[PDB]
Amino acid sequence: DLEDNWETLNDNLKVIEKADNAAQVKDALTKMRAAALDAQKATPPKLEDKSPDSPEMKDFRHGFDILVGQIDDALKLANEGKVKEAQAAAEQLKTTRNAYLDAIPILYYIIFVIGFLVNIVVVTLFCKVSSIYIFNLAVADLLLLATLPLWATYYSYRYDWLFGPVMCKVFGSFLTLNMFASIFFITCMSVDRYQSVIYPFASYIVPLVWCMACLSSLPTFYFRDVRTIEYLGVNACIMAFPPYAQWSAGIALMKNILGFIIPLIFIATCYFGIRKHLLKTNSYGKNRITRDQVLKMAAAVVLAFIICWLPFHVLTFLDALAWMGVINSCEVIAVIDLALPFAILLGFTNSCVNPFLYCFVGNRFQQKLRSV
Amino acid sequence: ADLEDNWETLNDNLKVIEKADNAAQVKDALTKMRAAALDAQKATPPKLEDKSPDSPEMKDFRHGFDILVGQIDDALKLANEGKVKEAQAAAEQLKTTRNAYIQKYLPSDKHLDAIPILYYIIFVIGFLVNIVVVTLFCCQKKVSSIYIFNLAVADLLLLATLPLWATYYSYRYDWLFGPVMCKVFGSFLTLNMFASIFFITCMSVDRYQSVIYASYIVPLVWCMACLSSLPTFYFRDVRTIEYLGVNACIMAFPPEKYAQWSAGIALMKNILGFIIPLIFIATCYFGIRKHLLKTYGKNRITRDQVLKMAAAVVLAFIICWLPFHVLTFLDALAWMGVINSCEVIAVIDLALPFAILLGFTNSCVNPFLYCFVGNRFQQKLRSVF
Ligand SMILES: CCCc1nc2ccc(N(Cc3ccco3)C(=O)c3ccccc3)cc2c(=O)n1Cc1ccc(-c2ccccc2-c2nn[nH]n2)cc1
Ligand SMILES: CCCc1nc2ccc(N(Cc3ccco3)C(=O)c3ccccc3)cc2c(=O)n1Cc1ccc(-c2ccccc2-c2nn[nH]n2)cc1
Repeated sequence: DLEDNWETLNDNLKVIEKADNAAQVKDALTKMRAAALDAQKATPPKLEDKSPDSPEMKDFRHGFDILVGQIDDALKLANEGKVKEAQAAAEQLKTTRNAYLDAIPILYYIIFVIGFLVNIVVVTLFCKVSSIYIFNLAVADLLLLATLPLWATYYSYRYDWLFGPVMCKVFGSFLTLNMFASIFFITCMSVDRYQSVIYPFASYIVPLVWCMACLSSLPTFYFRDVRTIEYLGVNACIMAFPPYAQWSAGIALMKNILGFIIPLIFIATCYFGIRKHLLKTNSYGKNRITRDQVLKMAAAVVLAFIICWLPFHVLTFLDALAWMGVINSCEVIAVIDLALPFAILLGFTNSCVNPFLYCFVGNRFQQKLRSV
Repeated sequence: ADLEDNWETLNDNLKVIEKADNAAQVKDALTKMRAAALDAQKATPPKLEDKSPDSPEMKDFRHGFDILVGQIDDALKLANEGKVKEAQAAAEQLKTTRNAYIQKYLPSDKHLDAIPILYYIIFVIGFLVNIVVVTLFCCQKKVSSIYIFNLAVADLLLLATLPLWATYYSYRYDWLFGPVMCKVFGSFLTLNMFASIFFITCMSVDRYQSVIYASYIVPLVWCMACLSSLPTFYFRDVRTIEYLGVNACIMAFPPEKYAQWSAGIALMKNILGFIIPLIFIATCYFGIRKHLLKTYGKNRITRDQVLKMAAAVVLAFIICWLPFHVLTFLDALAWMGVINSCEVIAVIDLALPFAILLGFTNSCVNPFLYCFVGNRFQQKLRSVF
């Protein structure tokens, strides 16, 4: 009965988008208004045991009054003969449809000190072109790990910003600038290792990698601000999008493409580009033992990237579909929310892995390649 | 027996030798080649028509075929002995001879110091002007404003490649960055050049849509730019030019039909990069012009100003991109065999880096056309309506 009224509201929503005349739009909105009023009186199979006078059955009923109110606004535009305006008011209904632990701080700090220690070891031992990318990656990793105490304290006050709205934009962007600079230098490292594997034959690339990181962190500086979430009654540092569902889905999609898809394309093309070349050699003696060892070092950098960043990017794509209206079951939406800070920690863990993948096995890679 | 038709025969049978399983199949293709090579030695190149037959240019041409016939006879000696794998290996050596021909019959000392300086003086300016846009959006905090950001980002990435080309041109076209960078930076250049053009189009459609009166368009514009830069990614590679002793980053088309590919790709550059975009820019301008001329004394001053802003974006596009696209169409006809005057061909080559620079200059103009007159367009449009 509840799935039968929401199917009607979601069916006609698609109709409004594919409609060309205002008579088509008014017809779908009339079928919606009736279904919204008919759904307002029904009890869902999740709250079928619940009482009608409960505070849960005070706000969820109020939610429909908002939905009917938004349908009437769209109806007023359609009756005036305003297709583009009534179709725009229908996009606001999508946003209404979507609206319908001590271990975490300890874990943020334990990986902070470790990551700072292993990366301060890289900067000091370094103190070649490949070695110039190691320094920059170690610097970008060090600055990213340095922001961990801030997010640990932010979570200790259960999502509360007490540092200022300027710090929300400044430290918010600084986080994104170094996260991308770390990802984009991992890519440089994979392209260089591939270039050396094929042919044994950098003051422009390093400033470009920082410029691309500055550009990719501009929506972070444009949207991040201290806001009051009326739902929880708290002051949080969030992406203050204009009146919102479209922007959250669009930005979630940009996080995956620039931060995982495009980088992983490169990491994977370089690994299989190194695997194909070293397989065409056909080694038999101790060279078969040597080629396998080189291949293991090539396999490690691509496998460590997907172990550290795939859990978070999977959660981000699932969240994007929620704002689109694909996934609507609140039970599944709650799981994404709970798992999110553990997925965010794996991203920071990649900075602890990096010294072992490139610097600590740097000399070994070149010596075993010049051998085969 | 027209040299080009003789090369088609030599290249056709080369493919036959590779797909052949018996020595009788190989000897048959080599016999057809030997005849075609002898028949091409008596022919005059479709550009050396003016030059005498005893000239040193005509001497190396007839000599290049004596090498080619000599290599065919070596392969024939193997095929007659019943040596398929050996005759097929000798056929791979003909490929090296055919490539030494196409480099010559299809200089770097045309160098000017002015070109690298001009590439840098517009790089810093463009970068500065585009950063100003990015920073002013930051200071400020619309759908149109979301296309300004993307266009500025595309422009910034395109300008960032100018030091690579001002350096490549300075080493008389000797690529010292690596063959991987030739594919990577070659495609990156094309990806952002199209993304800049395709977002100019979005901006003109939006300004027209508002004059009469999105989270899907921006990713599609980048996807269309990715697709349009696939022939650059597939063909850009470092190739050795033995004549100059210089490794150059060039479009490595199959030498089997190299002239056909250069003409076909030159035409794709004009349709996707100028014709289709210009159709939209021009339809939107005259679409806006038709709306303001319909629907005064005091109210004519304001409408004229709005039309001047509409006229600027279409006129700046043809000033920046028409010189290069004209040169590209003239070059396509050279590959076809239409224009054969080396005097006229030399002019295209000399003018081309300057017509290339105008394309990059469009990125310096863009901040003045959309961001710096952004507020003015909306305030004067909400006035007339
Ligand atoms: C190495 C992990 C990096 C990382 N560290 C984080 C640390 C803390 C927070 N959280 C949640 C949290 C958990 C514990 C305490 O708080 C925050 O409250 C928060 C506050 C201010 C700024 C930023 C985040 C999330 C992340 C988080 O998602 N990430 C990943 C990440 C980052 C930015 C972008 C990004 C990229 C392009 C365009 C826009 C954006 C963006 N996303 N949010 N704003 N801007 C994409 C992925
Ligand atoms: C904003 C101007 C953009 C621009 N910058 C360029 C910068 C440098 C070079 N030149 C010549 C030069 C001059 C000075 C120093 O070197 C190069 O040597 C060169 C080297 C590697 C990659 C590319 C170009 C040319 C151009 C150049 O023609 N263009 C215009 C352009 C670009 C690509 C395409 C294009 C579109 C669809 C399919 C295929 C292609 C294509 N063309 N060449 N490869 N791929 C069409 C027009």
